[PDB]
Amino acid sequence: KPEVEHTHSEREKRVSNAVEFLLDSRVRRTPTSSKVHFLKSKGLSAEEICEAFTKVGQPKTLNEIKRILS
Repeated sequence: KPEVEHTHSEREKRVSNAVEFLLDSRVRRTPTSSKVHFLKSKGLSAEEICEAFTKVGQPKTLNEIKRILS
């Protein structure tokens, strides 16, 4: 196949893992930093984490995510 993009199914599934994890009641009670650090360690990118957060009803900018990861 002509590789025009990256495997979006892989990205989509990573975001899926994040959205499910972020929407966890107990995780809703943990700090944002803990959420972000864990998702990153799950193989997600900052952009993907930013999206997953917005998916769970937490609109974070990419700047926040990179900041929290640094």
